[PDB]
Amino acid sequence: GSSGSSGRPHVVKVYSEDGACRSVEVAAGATARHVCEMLVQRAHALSDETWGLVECHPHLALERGLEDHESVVEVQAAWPVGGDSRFVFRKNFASGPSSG
Repeated sequence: GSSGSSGRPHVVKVYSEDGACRSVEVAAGATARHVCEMLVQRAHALSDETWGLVECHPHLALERGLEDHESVVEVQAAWPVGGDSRFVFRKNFASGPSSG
């Protein structure tokens, strides 16, 4: 519970199932949705599916999904040091169908 500094941008490295990693220039503010939007597309941007971000733990072999309101940074700052945690972009990853 101690945050008070903002200067350089936050280069979030989001990896895709395929493997290709796509980074995006964001700053303390962009949520897990801002990335989805950017990644998906910027120009025009109709809407496309909801999509989202999924934090992967390349150490504990874990996979946690975050919402849109969720802050990739805030969530990224949560990740421990002893774990090169990262984000993943997927539209299919949960338990139980919903379709909305």
